[PDB]
Amino acid sequence: MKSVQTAATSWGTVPSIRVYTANNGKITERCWDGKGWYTGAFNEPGDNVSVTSWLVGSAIHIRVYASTGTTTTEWCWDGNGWTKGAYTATN
Ligand SMILES: OC[C@@]1(O)OC[C@@H](O)[C@@H](O)[C@@H]1O
Ligand SMILES: OC[C@@]1(O)OC[C@@H](O)[C@@H](O)[C@@H]1O
Repeated sequence: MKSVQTAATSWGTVPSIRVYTANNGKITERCWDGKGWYTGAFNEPGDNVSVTSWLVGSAIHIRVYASTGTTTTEWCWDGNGWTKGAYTATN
């Protein structure tokens, strides 16, 4: 709880960058697409965050893993807004 905790992903050649910050129990998103940093649409509960992303042709897919206690919730971006993913784990 001494400092915020971040996770970062990027794609393409511009590039696009997404940086997720866990702070005081919530995870927010800052975005770069070549022109300046702006606040993204992702905001969900969590004390810890990790991220991965992959391209399928021209489509970006992002997975954000948000954890509180022993429960990790996966959030998915597949072109049409964030949706909850199927990830589970018994921690
Ligand atoms: O505005 C850019 C945006 O749509 O890019 C994809 C995701 O990173 C979203 O949370 C974000 O708002
Ligand atoms: O399209 C969503 C989904 O199927 O993508 C692959 C994995 O991230 C799954 O947990 C997730 O539900």
